[PDB]
Amino acid sequence: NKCDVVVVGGGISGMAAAKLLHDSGLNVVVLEARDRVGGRTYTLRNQKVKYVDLGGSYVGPTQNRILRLAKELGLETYKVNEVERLIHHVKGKSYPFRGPFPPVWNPITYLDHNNFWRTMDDMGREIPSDAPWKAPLAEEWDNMTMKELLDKLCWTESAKQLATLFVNLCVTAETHEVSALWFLWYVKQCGGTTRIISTTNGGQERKFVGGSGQVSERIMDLLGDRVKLERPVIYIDQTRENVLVETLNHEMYEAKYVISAIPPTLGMKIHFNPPLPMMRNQMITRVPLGSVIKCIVYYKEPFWRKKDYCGTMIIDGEEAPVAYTLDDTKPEGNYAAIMGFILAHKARKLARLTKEERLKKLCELYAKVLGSLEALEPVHYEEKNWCEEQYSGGCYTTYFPPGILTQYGRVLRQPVDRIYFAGTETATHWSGWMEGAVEAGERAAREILHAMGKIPEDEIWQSEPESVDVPAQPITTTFLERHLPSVPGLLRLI
Amino acid sequence: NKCDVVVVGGGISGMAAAKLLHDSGLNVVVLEARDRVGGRTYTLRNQKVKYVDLGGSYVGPTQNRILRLAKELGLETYKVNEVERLIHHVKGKSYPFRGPFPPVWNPITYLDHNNFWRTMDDMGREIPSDAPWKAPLAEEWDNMTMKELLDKLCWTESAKQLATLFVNLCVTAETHEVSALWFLWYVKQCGGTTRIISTTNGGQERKFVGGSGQVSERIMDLLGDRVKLERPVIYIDQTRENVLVETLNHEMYEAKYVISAIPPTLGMKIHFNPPLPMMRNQMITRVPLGSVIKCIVYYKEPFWRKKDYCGTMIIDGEEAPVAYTLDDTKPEGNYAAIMGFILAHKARKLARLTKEERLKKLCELYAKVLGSLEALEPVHYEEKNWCEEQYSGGCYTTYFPPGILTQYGRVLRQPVDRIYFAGTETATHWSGWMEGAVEAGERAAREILHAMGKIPEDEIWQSEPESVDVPAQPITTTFLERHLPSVPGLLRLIGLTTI
Ligand SMILES: *[C]C1=C([C])[C]=C2C(=[C]1)N([C][C]([O])[C]([O])[C]([O])[C]OP([O])(=O)OP([O])(=O)O[C][C]1O[C](N3[C]=NC4=C3N=[C]N=C4[N])[C]([O])[C]1[O])C1=NC(=O)[N]C(=O)C1=N2C#C[C][N][C]1[C][C]C2=C1[C]=[C][C]=[C]2
Ligand SMILES: *[C]C1=C([C])[C]=C2C(=[C]1)N([C][C]([O])[C]([O])[C]([O])[C]OP([O])(=O)OP([O])(=O)O[C][C]1O[C](N3[C]=NC4=C3N=[C]N=C4[N])[C]([O])[C]1[O])C1=NC(=O)[N]C(=O)C1=N2C#C[C][N][C]1[C][C]C2=C1[C]=[C][C]=[C]2
Repeated sequence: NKCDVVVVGGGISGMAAAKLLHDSGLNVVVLEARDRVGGRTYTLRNQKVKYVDLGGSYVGPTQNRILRLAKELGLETYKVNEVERLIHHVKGKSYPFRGPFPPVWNPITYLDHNNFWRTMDDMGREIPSDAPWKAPLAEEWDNMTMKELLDKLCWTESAKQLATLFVNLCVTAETHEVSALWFLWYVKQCGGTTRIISTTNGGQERKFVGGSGQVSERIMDLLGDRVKLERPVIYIDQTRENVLVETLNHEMYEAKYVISAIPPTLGMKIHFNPPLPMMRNQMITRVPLGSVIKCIVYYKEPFWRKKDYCGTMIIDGEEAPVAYTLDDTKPEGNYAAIMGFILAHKARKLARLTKEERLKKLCELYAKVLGSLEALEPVHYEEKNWCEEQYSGGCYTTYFPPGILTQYGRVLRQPVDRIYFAGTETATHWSGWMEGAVEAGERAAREILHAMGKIPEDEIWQSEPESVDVPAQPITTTFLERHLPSVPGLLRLI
Repeated sequence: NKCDVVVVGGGISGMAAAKLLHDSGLNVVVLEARDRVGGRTYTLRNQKVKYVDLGGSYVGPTQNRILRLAKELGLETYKVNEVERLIHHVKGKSYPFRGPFPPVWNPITYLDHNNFWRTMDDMGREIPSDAPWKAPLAEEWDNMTMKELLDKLCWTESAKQLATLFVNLCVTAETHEVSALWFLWYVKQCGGTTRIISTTNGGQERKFVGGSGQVSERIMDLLGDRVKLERPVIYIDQTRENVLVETLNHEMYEAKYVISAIPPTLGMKIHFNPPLPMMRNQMITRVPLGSVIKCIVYYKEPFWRKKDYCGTMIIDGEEAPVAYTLDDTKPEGNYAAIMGFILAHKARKLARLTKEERLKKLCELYAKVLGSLEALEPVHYEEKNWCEEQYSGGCYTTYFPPGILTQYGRVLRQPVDRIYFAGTETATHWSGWMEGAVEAGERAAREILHAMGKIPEDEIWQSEPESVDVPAQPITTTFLERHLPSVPGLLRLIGLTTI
């Protein structure tokens, strides 16, 4: 019933917010729609897999908030396997390599690839993390799709295809679905192209021992009966002295403030009194989430390692259901597995099949790419299609179609009277990730602490000390990477 | 409590559906979120204006369903004033004209304009009204914005600027916001470029005497206590024998079937048990409505008529808050008024101002365009910003961003167990309009009648006889309009003769 703050949503962001407020001495209640916490993180446990992350899983250097929160909760990380060679599968053929980037051998193609990645980061440097709509060319870039940008930038089909895969993999959406400004912001605020795409020294470096779901679970343990499961919020009334929050199961909660810790568009599931301001009213209809199926195929042994393959596959082409895989074997070396993502339109297309049909397609693909008949003998399979989730809307995160970020972006975390906004979408560093969830939840919590006069304004946004366990190596470039001309640059020189 | 069909939403579509089912002998309930019926139609009444449509207003030839329904309810239409000259205001200067389209004199610009409109309709012919995703080049066209298409097609800035205004006016959205496939479908399913843009012989020909809100109001009168106002639906449960529909004000309704007659994205405001299928779950997060403020400035007299201007202004340029106006004077010749739309990004930008500030900007614009100091002397003002409406989401209708229509379009009116889908967005002829609302409401109703075994399958979709009161003249082209080359066409012709 009555409390200081109601947090709507028990994902990592809502839980991080609730924990901070609880630790500060406030009475908090978390209202969670599902029969579980964790939201876009979910760790399944059974005998066949021990545990498996079916949602958010990967963490790495520069994600210091999620690492600090998890450590405090008693969790540990381990390193995703990248000892052996990676594979780039191009036009029906596998090409093993080392380092974060699949090599290019044709000279013109090399220049084009080099320029593409470089230009992505160049453009990102002009985009403020906390205000992408303030980029000098914000409107120009927001009014183009990533498809249009790639069409302009890539003078080779090779570069265009790999860039397309990159977009699909990053934001689980098609290049023609997303704003160029938004996508460039997204990459920049994860620390740039190298940082986001890398396993070693990047966002995919590590996983939590026992699963990422433990973060939300362990905070629920700390908060006790303050977390209310199967309480979907349906109504928020701010017309009176205290805010009134009503749930589907006919309960009423009364609070001084509310944190909305749900995906922006899922604010549509709540009826507001008074109505939301115009800009937020329309914003929450303009911000869909991506489409992905996360699939994990289990094997007797990590057989790929014997062939000097680490399990990472970058797989070109329409026919391939999965464009990207990582080794998902346990740190102990058992429960051997390959994790793959079915991305964007392919998640839509292949959802029509049965679980068994998808397994067969994945195994046959992996057999081809790994050049191993062993891939045809799975021992177990788990998958999760996030497109079906009423209380997520998709995964990994919210994307912005052309024109939306500039027109509506400033609304995202603007308070509405006594409602403050958390959720990974509102983060300024690793938005879209578990790291962003923690940043946004803790910032939203501190906005309320400031509103209550408990902390000064300059304490709302707080820096995070670097993890001692997961140190970040700086991202470097070579002289030639910096100064080699683009394809049109070479042509102008000629 | 218990009934045959619950209709969610008391706009024209829900009301049309409810009426058909009621007339067929079924027990229906309409659950309406607002304290009024009509939804995206709203007729304000006060002593200063008598009545004024602040939402949907215009009807015209080929919109036979809304005309038939309104006539049955005892309503009449009158013709929007188009007696005197129209104005095209370009680069700070007004150019009076007659006909649906502003004349273009420059031979190159003329070829470009002619080719643009022609190509829009050409492409439209490849798009099935009931299945736009089945167009031969559906994916190619859906993966481009209208901005990209205009950039490719228009070899002159003049054509590009007018085409841009056209898109903004049609779908209250920016060219870069919307799919080319979807926009081409939208225009084609309203009968093409000429039909959609025209006053005489087009969608803007007429208004209802007394306002369009009377359609929903008079159906409510017919249904009596079956319409429940201030009942926002929050929950639909289909796990049991009968469907359970719950409202915000703590009421439960039980039905054999449900019609969802709300804008597609507003389905998000309902919690579903079991969850929606994957495609619909995601579809309803991908389909925003446009942004518009409808503004009506009142004057002592329709002074523009004295200068041989009918009141229609097509106003290009970023500085103009309103890009399009029509005379909104009553058929009696009193309550003189100009209606203007503030479109797309400008609805967002100018919402920051006060009502008085917007009135001043509109009057100053009109004074310039009409070359008339009288425009600076308004006697009254009404406006409605539809962007602020929780239970509309915007106006006029739902638009599809690039990639969505091909991936999710087939889901739009696909039943979900015992839920059927009405609403103008699901229409196949004049979707986006009051006409489409009627088509979709009656089709959804008949889907349920068929499900109950009351009518055969071939009676689900029903043709409509042409109105005797509002006959449609066919859309015609000239020989030159059909065969004149595009700009690149002319250049290729020059290339070959030079070679
Ligand atoms: C799904 C997913 C997947 C599959 C994957 C992934 C992901 C995901 N990610 C993301 C994450 O997960 C996120 O971000 C997070 O989690 C978020 O959080 P938040 O913010 O908190 O949110 P959520 O969770 O959603 O929560 C919410 C809540 O709420 C609730 N609700 C709703 N509604 C309502 C409610 N309540 C009450 N009432 C109402 N009304 C719900 O239920 C919930 O609970 C991620 N992340 C990270 O970090 N990591 C990872 O890994 C992930 N993932 C992914 C990744 C990928 N990667 C890849 C590989 C290679 C590459 C890439 C990328 C890029 C480059 C390269
Ligand atoms: C807004 C608007 C404006 C401003 C204008 C216009 C319009 C609009 N339009 C459109 C119409 O209005 C529409 O379409 C209709 O109305 C629709 O109907 P429906 O489908 O039925 O829907 P609604 O109304 O929305 O209804 C719904 C209902 O439901 C309810 N809800 C929600 N949610 C819920 C509920 N309930 C319970 N629960 C829940 N949850 C609500 O409340 C409602 O009631 C139009 N149309 C026509 O026809 N006409 C006209 O006029 C119009 N408008 C416009 C126009 C323009 N024009 C222009 C000029 C020149 C040109 C143009 C265009 C193109 C070319 C040229």
